[PDB]
Amino acid sequence: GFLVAAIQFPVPIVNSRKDIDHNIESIIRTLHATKAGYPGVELIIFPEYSTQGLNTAKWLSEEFLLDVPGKETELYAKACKEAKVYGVFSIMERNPDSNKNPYNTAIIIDPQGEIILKYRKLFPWNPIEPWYPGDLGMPVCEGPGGSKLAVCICHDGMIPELAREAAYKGCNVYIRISGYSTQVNDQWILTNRSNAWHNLMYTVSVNLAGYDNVFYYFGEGQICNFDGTTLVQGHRNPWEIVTGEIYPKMADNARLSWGLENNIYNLGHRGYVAKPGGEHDAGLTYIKDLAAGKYKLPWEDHMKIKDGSIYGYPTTGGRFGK
Amino acid sequence: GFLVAAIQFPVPIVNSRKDIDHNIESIIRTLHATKAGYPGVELIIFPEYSTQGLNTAKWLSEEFLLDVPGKETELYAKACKEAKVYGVFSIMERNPDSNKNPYNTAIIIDPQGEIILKYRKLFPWNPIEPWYPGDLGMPVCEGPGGSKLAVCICHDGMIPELAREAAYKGCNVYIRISGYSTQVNDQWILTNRSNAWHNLMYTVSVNLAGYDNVFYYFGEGQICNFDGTTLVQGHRNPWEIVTGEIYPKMADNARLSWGLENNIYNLGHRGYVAKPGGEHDAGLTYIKDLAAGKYKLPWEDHMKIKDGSIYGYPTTGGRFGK
Amino acid sequence: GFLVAAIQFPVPIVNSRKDIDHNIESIIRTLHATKAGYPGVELIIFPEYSTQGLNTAKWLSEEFLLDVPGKETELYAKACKEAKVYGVFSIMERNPDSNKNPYNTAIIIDPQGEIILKYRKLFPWNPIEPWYPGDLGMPVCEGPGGSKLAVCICHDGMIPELAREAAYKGCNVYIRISGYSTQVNDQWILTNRSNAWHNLMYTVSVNLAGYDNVFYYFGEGQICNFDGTTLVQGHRNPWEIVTGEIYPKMADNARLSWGLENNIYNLGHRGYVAKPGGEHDAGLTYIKDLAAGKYKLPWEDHMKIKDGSIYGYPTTGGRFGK
Amino acid sequence: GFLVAAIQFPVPIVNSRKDIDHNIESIIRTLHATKAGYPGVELIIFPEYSTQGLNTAKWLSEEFLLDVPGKETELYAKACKEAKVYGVFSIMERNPDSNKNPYNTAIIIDPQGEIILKYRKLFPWNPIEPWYPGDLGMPVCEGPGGSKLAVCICHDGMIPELAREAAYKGCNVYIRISGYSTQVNDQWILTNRSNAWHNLMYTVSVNLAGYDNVFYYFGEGQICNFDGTTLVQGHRNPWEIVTGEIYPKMADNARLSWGLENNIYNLGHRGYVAKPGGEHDAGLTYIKDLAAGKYKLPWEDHMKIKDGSIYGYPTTGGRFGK
Amino acid sequence: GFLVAAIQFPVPIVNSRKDIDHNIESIIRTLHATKAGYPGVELIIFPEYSTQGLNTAKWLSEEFLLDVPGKETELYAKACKEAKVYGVFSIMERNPDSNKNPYNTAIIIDPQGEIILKYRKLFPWNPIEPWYPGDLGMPVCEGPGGSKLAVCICHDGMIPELAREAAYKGCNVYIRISGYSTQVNDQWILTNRSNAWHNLMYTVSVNLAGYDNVFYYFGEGQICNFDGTTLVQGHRNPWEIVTGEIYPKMADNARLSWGLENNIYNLGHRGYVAKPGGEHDAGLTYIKDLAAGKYKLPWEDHMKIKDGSIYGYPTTGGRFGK
Amino acid sequence: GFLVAAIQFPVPIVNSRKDIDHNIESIIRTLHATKAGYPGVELIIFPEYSTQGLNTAKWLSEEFLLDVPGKETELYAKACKEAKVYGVFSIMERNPDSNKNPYNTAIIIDPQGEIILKYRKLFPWNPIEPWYPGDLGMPVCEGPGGSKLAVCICHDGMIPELAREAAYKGCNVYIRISGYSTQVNDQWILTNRSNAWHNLMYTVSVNLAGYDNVFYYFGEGQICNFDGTTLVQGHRNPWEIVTGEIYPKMADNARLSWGLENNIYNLGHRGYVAKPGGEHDAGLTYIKDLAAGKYKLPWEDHMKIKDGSIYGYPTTGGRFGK
Repeated sequence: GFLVAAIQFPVPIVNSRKDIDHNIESIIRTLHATKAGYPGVELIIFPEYSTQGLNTAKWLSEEFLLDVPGKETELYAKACKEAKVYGVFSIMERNPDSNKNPYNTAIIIDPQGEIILKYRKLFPWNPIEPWYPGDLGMPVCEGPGGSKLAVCICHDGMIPELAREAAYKGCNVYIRISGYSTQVNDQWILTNRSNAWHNLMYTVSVNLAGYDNVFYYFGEGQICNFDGTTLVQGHRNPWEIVTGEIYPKMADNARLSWGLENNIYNLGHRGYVAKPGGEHDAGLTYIKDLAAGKYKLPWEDHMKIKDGSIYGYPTTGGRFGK
Repeated sequence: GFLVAAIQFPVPIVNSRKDIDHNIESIIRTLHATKAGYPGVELIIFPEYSTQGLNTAKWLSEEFLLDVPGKETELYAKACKEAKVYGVFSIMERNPDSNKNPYNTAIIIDPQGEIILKYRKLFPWNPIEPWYPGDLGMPVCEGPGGSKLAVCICHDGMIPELAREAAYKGCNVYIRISGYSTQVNDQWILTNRSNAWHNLMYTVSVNLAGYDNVFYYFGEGQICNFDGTTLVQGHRNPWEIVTGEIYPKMADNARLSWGLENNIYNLGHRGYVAKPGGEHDAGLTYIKDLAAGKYKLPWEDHMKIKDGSIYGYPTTGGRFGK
Repeated sequence: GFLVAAIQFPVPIVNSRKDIDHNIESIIRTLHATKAGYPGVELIIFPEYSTQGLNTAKWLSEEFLLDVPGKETELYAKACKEAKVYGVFSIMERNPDSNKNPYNTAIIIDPQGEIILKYRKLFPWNPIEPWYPGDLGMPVCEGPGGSKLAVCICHDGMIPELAREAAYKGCNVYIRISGYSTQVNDQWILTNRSNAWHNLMYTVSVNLAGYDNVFYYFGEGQICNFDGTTLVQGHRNPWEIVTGEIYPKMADNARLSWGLENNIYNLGHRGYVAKPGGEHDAGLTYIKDLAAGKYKLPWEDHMKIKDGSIYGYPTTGGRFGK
Repeated sequence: GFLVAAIQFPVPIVNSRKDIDHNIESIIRTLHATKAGYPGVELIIFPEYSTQGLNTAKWLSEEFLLDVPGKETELYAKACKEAKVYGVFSIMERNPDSNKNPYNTAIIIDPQGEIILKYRKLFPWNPIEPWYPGDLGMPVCEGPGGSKLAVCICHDGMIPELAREAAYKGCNVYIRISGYSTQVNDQWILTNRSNAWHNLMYTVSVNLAGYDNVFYYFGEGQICNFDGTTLVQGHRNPWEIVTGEIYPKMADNARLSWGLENNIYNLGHRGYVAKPGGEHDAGLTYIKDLAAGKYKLPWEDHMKIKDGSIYGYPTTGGRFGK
Repeated sequence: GFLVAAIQFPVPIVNSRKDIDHNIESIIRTLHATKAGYPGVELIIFPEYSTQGLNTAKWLSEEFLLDVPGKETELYAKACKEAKVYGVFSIMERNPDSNKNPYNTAIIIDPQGEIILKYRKLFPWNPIEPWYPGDLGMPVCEGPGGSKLAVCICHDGMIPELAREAAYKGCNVYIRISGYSTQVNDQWILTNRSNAWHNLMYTVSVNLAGYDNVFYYFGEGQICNFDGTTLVQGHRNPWEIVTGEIYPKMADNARLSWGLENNIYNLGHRGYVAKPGGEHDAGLTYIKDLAAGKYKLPWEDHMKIKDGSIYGYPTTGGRFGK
Repeated sequence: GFLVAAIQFPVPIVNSRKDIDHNIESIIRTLHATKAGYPGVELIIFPEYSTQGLNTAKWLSEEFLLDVPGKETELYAKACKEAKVYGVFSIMERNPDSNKNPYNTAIIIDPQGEIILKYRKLFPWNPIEPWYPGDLGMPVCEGPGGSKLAVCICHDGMIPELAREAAYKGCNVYIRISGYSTQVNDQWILTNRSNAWHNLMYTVSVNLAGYDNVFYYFGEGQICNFDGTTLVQGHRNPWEIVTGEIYPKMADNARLSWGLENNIYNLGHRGYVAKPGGEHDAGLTYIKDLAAGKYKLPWEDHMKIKDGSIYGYPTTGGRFGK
């Protein structure tokens, strides 16, 4: 067993690097205050956009971008080391390739102050977000109490194949950090439950409290059990700390022991009672197409939104918003 | 739009071919009565095991197995032609390959009395079910009111990749016929919603009212909108007819028009705003593994249930239970 | 199976025998209209006080009391014969013993116009009700679709021993007719479920819509399955007809077949696995006391309400309120 | 007022006396940890099977049986004395009659380390359980804050006459300890509420978290008020401590003061407004039959499950499973 | 009593007067179909924008504006006369004053084809709506079954003073027709209840199913009783007809008879028990200010949105958008 | 941000001044215990009737009446000063005009022990309450964390114009203290939400636990956000302390920044997009009538309850109950 905390962090309007700097210190203070309030906490999770805020007019500028690792990550690392916790942070990351747009990035730091996981948003929330598609796949790392942690970012949680990928690489606690999941709220709660059940793992998810100096009741905190049951649903309050005990080994034992419920095994081993080992070929043309890089929906040639021109982005490519 | 009916059919105990012919006449009587009571109905759906019941001591015997097509499906065809409806039926199907166990099969018959869809359960419920894993993939047919119909069977609905496959082939109304989906009731309801939302399609799902001559309140009927909202949830009553109006073209239009919510498009075109067309490589190791027939969970080594031995089934392959 | 209807009947203020005859014609009109609107209905149930209302200043007067049988029940009999339904009616009944207060009585009339069940409220609602405690025990009759019907009246439904008694005599559909079961609404719903589950029988229950010429949204209609699940809960509307299909034989089969859930059997055959037949002595001092007419709670000494003095009723016995 | 705690205790697989020994120490540690966490707690309740676990292959063997009192109870007593709490424990008890099967037993120990209540399961959960029917009736004892405590075991809570018996002997806080009440879950919650309302007493109930080294989310904790309202419903978590304040004197005052709600008085005093003292004869043939030891259901001669042969028990009698 | 129907009307995209005439014929077809399907219906209610849709680029153009009365309302009148129902329709109305923007208007037509009520939206939804604030106050008319009907439009229903005004003029059934009341869904449901309870009247309210050729599940239909209880809440389906029986005289009787609950009376007769007649001066500075045309919030000075500039509208007055 | 606490205070039967004295000390002890338990609490709220109880036979007597300020208020002031909190208290206040009935009064004391707000119930709960209508309007004061506080008493919360008045004078946290709001329970919860939403302010409300030495589960505690969402709903328990963090400046910023949601501004500025400044005349005859002191409902001449004669009060006027 271990105690997790998801922070419904309220981010003020961010207009400069100095605002970002104060925000980092706010996150750090919140981290220590949480560990003081909950002395047994081992994993503390901050929402998407909680470092740099949501200034859609400035968020592509060099002033608003960070390196991972960088001086800001080292401050987060120091705080994790002092508090002796795992921490999850959201950073809009300057692309090491200056000819590409920045990434939407998540890091897990351990109680030693080492970054043990770095994840780039694989499915940017299009057509609104300008972030370059992640190139680091879906990584998994060792966490507290026998957990194998993985993080996705917000809209990523809408993709069941991504939750499957985390599980397939060993994840038993799947973290989702979100920036604004309100107005897609039912579906966020829905997929947090389905991501858990489909894969026999816990899910721990958080949404940012707010970003606009006015309304800070958009926050969410949800912990789902490996059967898909919501164990904890937070109230929406600014600064709300949503907590619960997680037993990663119980998820592992379900995966080891269960028959009827073992859907993650059944996927690659269809009908193993009648056919020893199961049928290893799933069915399933989309799987073969996507592996080959030729996923194509039958209605693609009549679709309306296929680039960011509806929000004022170039449809050409390359770097922009400097 | 078209009106759909899902029948919470109660099957008695089945001890003979006499009892199976009785079920067939009962289903046909129910079909006509539903059309009489709901003149606008275009699609009538019967649950898994509604033809042959759930006699686990007899269900692999020749007496308990039918051909698809055969004289029995011809009777169902006659009824659909007479009622001028589409009908969905469950048949445990004799495998033409005598070295292999029977299939668990679903058919859709059109208002002309033609079988327009034949599907063999891809994911038998293991370790309890002895059905051979299906070999007809996930087919889609033309249905009423602009629908593209596909059917899965019970446990199939737990596999999110299979709902994706149906969608990828055009499905906008995904039918799940179920036989004993109680005791996993919460997870059944959950995935009926997630299957809909993930893929921007309707789901229409039904469970058998009962099978044991005693308890007939296991029935379910659930219709979900393409946003994942449950539109209709039936009461649990034997013989309950759960109906609802479906608008397949509205699902089509969502798929054509939506940007932020268009997860099915995003899967194969990740981050198309900064990279034109998006990245066609999703991630994503399990997809590539499964496509190649080499999906392997890291913990398969220590798993307890990988054959039907717990239920007394032989573990070496071939035809059994005759 | 048979279809049942419970009528959320609204009674006006009753100030005369003229008003009572008006209620009688209104109930009869409602009975015919229900049969017209629901051609399959076999059992129609009216609430407590639906014949004579709730005029606490007149309800013990000769003008406000009827004989059972009498010309009024003969009119109800005529209606049931004409409609070919079973009907349940409430009558405040003149006590043939002139030294005793009237009874609060319910009858069931069959489709032949015969009174096949007569029940006098065993547990008048005290201290407010002046009705003489019933002396006809808890009778059971033959009803439609294989049912064994029994009726209790309102406050009667709070006594779990009485639901047991009905069951012990064969009842598989237990009817509760109620007159002002608001303000105890939660406990009414609760016991309708527990009465069903405890005894493996259906419960069908109705409350009067209102009685005071102003507020007619006190009505309830609730049908519970033999497992205690509420199958139907009506909206609160005056004149609302709450209907549902009942399957009395399914309750019979549960009682015949069930082991773990068969609490009604267990009561008189405790632990039959280690002791054949079980122990026939349940425990159990109150049972023996009550059987002997000597049930006495340890705190009776200090109880505040043991007569009708709070309501102005005489405390010495005999006929009053004439 | 006093604070109660119900422990959703997780029991590991038990294969030997040494496993039982470690389990006892686990319970003891949990007891002290609870009192440390909740300094005001006065009553701490452990679930059914929490001492010896659930090893249905070994639970009738001498190695798996204890005496009450015995060295194991004295360890529980010592812990209660040190912590200064009342504690409730579950013990499968070797029958002092070697020709009879063991009992399913519950004890209450006071803050002095004295066993002040010993209860043997009156209604073993047949046909699965081998325990001999209890012979100690339904005892009641003095507890904290003016409570009169009684305990039933699991399936016992399904019998309303047993809750009535506790109340009749003075109980105002009725404790139910359960081993696996999941899958009869709705009905457990239902009867915890009805047992309370019927008798104007609090109910405090707990279910074992799990028993199989895999799944530990079967736990329940429920506190009902004397009006039947659920005051506290725990989340299901291993090790969850469900707490609430109980005011036993408030239950007593309701019993002393109430009229309309006083169903427990009405049972033995039907219609006391019309008939001074009420009618002392309830109605009620089953009551007379059960007092005489001749409770007989009309359908008994056609029942299917009347001995433990469906699970592999002798139908002869005597001691077995050594 | 009378039966009411609220239509969850789906409007396509409207790009022309051709499309508006199409909506008109669609509404008329719907009106007849509703009467055919619900023979007892006396009042049929269509949502805001159901005639002309929600084309914010064209909605102020002459092509998109109608006269009230005009040839279009005459067609609606013909339909109501033919169907013998009362109908409620939404019309964006050309302002006869050419220096002023059009009104957002609702009419009620009686079964004789007469316009018996004309209302211009008093509270346009600002800053998004350009409609001139209504100048016909809050009128009330005679409706079916003893009703006094009044209609407000969408955002109007957020103003509790306006529901009071309708009531003060006699209204006992308050109709709210709405066009895009999603995203404020919780507050819409809430105020429909509070408008009813505050004033002891029924509320009947409807929202448009959709307007954008894609999503038509925004529809709502809600009927609240005069105590504030929701009697009927429709499912969200395009074309859904939400019906319910209304009893206007029961609301009248509450207003006549009730004491404690009679808040509408209390407002103008505060504390009439110690001061005969009550105090006629309510308090109460805003009432006096608003009456005098000088309502001013203390923070108006620092408010951000006090004109339509955020939406591109001119801020200086006069007719625009032609 | 600041933490509020509402106390579900249980008041015993009060028969003398000495009982009142002990009750005051009980309130004081509760105040200190709350601040000790919740060290960050800044505002502590006691329910209506919590000082003098509810003795309807004695509550108009001089012995049962207090002065405000007086020696009893000074004891409350001392406690607030020592604990360094704002406190809200209920006092039945002797009228300084001996020819008038006493007031139902509420006070707010600050952490300096100064009474900073005094409010007399404007709308006594007629026809039951004898209190003289309040003459101090609806005052507002400065509270903790940038709040502007106002209090209403119980039935006052049923009047939306009163909540509007508080807001209009700057209130951003509207407190409602209630004596017995049960049986008007739904409507209390309803209006706590609507009072919040209508005015974009928080509401914090509490009901007295009980008053009769028997039942103390009538308590309520509810905190609503400025969007009308219930943030905290207490369980009903005697002595329950319902707490939550309030961010008064967030309410202020919503009022400053919002457009579509800004109903409080729209009331006095109807249609400001089309007409610069909005239309300042609301509509609205009742407003003009009430400002002029001639509020008159159309049905007033046929109303039944217009004085306290139904409960035994003089209909003449003046002082009574001495």
